[PDB]
Amino acid sequence: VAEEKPHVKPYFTKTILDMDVVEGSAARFDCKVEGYPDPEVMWFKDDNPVKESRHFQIDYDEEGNCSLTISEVCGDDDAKYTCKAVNSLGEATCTAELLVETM
Amino acid sequence: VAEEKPHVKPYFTKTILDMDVVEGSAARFDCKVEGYPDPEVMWFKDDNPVKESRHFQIDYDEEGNCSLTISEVCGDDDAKYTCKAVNSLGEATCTAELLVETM
Repeated sequence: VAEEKPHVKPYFTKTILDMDVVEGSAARFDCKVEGYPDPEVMWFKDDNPVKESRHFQIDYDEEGNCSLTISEVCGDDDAKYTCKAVNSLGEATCTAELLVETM
Repeated sequence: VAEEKPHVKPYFTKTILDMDVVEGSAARFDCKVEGYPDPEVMWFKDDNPVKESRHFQIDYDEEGNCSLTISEVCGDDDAKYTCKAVNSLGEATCTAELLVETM
């Protein structure tokens, strides 16, 4: 006797918000994704894919908690960020901006 | 560039609690399951499988919200209920009792 999750396209329960940050400091974008089969997630920086690095920390829970941490924000980090969640049935996206503050 | 959820055995963020109910009335058991690949869920009534019926309503979200609704509780419903969540890596179970109250 066995129940399986329902089929549903991806959706954000929480989306990434616009943030301002001081040069040198660190910034984190937070979202939370729902959907099944569990979506795949990709981050973009200005139309460009984001590859995980020392500057770009990305994590993605079993709970759907998805995140992007920028370690010491530079000028080059000023941009519009995107999270695309996709699965068999669809796509969901959210976008936000990073304004690298200069003192 | 694509991230997939982490591999993790099933686990209950919330478990079913013991409940008392008046004959005739309705009762609901609520749990919430985490894990990936998303677990399969089965309910039992006293060591016995529970097949969805008119008396036994079962629902299971994409969010892992899992539930058992008994429509008009009878004497035959007095028992110890169980939710077993299983996936490639393991099992999780929670148990509760239904005490069918007589006035």
